[PDB]
Amino acid sequence: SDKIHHHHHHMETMFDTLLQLPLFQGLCHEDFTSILDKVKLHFIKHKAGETIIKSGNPCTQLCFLLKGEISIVTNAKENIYTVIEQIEAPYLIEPQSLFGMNTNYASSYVAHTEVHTVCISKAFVLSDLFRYDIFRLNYMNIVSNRAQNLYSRLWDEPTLDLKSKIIRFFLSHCEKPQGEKTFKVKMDDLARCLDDTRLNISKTLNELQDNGLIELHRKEILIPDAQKLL
Amino acid sequence: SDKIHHHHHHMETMFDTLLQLPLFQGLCHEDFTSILDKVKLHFIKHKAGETIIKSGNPCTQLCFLLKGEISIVTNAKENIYTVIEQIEAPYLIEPQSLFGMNTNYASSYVAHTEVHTVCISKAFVLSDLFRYDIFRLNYMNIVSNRAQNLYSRLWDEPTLDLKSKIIRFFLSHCEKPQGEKTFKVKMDDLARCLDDTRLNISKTLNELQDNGLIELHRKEILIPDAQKLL
Repeated sequence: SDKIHHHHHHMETMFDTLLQLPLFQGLCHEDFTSILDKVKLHFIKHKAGETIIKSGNPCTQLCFLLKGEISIVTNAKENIYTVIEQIEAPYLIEPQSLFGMNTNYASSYVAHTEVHTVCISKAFVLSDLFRYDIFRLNYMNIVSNRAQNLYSRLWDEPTLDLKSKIIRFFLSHCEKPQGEKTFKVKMDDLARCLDDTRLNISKTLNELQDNGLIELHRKEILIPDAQKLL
Repeated sequence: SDKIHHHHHHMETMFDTLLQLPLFQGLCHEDFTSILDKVKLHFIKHKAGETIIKSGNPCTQLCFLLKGEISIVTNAKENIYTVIEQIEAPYLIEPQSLFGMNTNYASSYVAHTEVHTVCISKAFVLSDLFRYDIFRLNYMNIVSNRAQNLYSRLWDEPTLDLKSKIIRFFLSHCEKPQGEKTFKVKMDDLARCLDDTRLNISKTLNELQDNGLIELHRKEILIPDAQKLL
């Protein structure tokens, strides 16, 4: 297919993106380059607003965000709430979804701005990348960290008031406690989730809004910077 | 060291134990055997009541339960409750703890009966076992499944009464929803965890006990078979 390729500039972009991610840590430039040589890279541009990946569809590749901003969009069971979380390049999408019993994407990913991604097929990951000890160690570390962090949270001390309960509810449904998040949730549903009442929840949400930590809209809570909840 | 070795009987025991575990799925007998040949197996017997592994100590090996019954013992933060879960051979202990940022054991493991285990050093796992595609795939599947299952539970529909809340509290702190579990927890602490009151919790715990699903003792709840809570 009609193609322009300047390999030096191509690899610089890779050095500036993929090589900066934990999956590629511990690799010198030359080895990183040799590893990418052997795989088919699929570069795909998406317009603002376009769905890059849809939850429930099979994950059959490692997709990397190279440039731009995306939104992770994750629905609770029966869509009782939806969390929208902003992510900036560079980023590896759901490394955990490449393996296991459910090899479907757990969340949807939407182009917030114009976005550039690159994908590598699961076949190339297993057959090529996983044959190198550093790559497989790095991958194993990523997925184990996720399992360790999620497990650890089961054993925390409990929250002691509604404001801390609410804050924990927010933070525990974020991949990272920094940046903008929106929770789309009707009041009836939120009350049920927190096992409290509309009136108590309403009061507490208004205190948070008054202290500049969230904004309240129709069936929607904006968290401009989740770090400020810590 | 004075040693008796009958290799045929040794390998039969391995066929009957390790080979039956998900980490070794998809391997024919001959390949399984060749893989074990290349590693140093450390066989250790423990008396009933002895601590096999202590939480907070570094995980520097894969430890397998070959014969007998152990108790997993896991403390919440500040020991506000402790969960004791019975596990029968064969079983692989905390595969997830071999990698990641926290390479310490998350739980303690205690010999319930006399127990036989075998351990393989992390060095032999990385250097030998992880060089084989089926082994590394299996391991990656195990840890990803754990991460996927824990994540999935964050997005469940909420419980709608105290009995379901309590049951979820129990089940979510079990590795499996079958078998005997004990929760060591003072009433003050449990109330805090469930964000409810002693009186309500007491009522509900007594209904469960009356229906034969748990037993109440001093600062302790026995669940004879957790499957019966489903």
